Amino acid sequence: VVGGTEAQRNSWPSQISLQYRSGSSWAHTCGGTLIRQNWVMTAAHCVDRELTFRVVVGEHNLNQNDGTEQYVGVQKIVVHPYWNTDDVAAGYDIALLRLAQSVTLNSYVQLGVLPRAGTILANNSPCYITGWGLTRTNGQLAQTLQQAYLPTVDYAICSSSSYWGSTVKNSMVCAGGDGVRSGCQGDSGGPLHCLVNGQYAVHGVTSFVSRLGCNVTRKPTVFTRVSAYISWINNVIASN
Ligand SMILES: *C(=O)[C@@H](C(C)C)[C@H]1[C@H](NS(C)(=O)=O)CCN1C(=O)/C=C/CN1CCCCC1
Repeated sequence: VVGGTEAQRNSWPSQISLQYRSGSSWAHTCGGTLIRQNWVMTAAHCVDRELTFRVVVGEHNLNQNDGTEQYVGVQKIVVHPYWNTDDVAAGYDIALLRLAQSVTLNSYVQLGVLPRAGTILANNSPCYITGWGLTRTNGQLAQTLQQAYLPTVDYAICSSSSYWGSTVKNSMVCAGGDGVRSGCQGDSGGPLHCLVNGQYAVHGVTSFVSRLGCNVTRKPTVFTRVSAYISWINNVIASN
């Protein structure tokens, strides 16, 4: 997250760190949202690789013991069937991960609430992106979880020529684009938390940014629109 602030450790308990095995260690690669004690929602682009993954819940600092973490392996991965790795702009950037064990819930570990199917936010709706992604374009990952306020940019504005044009589809949510704040590499797969009727819900799964950089004016961060996938998510959890 570029231009973020450190999140309080109990503000976003559904946020998880998705990591892969690298040598004798684990490397953070993406964010994700805990949706069931044994299921995590992330981006397809985070797991369409030949790696061994684990999820860390109750994670605040990737490099220090927080004393609240639960480390769990990923048992099964279900990527959206229309996903195409070399065509993120087509959409379908979503995947569900079934965990090897069910995690224990507490103030640092909670299920993320998803919007009702079809829900679209009004332009400039208040949301926060969270994650450990780069803190600057071509920079380095954050050690502590960061958050940045990114109000939404509706489909009509987002798909206009000075914004993203037709690269953005109606199955996506755009947010930010102020040139200072944004998601960045390593934030992909994580949540876009939006406040609606007093409660935060995860309306987006971080998917992509501009080729020019993370925080680019009029190139808001783009997310898979969760509300376009409620039936898909329900179908997967039920058949697995
Ligand atoms: C996730 O971290 C994203 C954004 C949110 C930073 C990032 C990831 N790239 S990487 C180097 O961490 O593997 C996954 C894809 N991604 C992108 O920004 C992809 C952008 C690609 N463009 C191609 C042109 C059409 C729009 C998307």
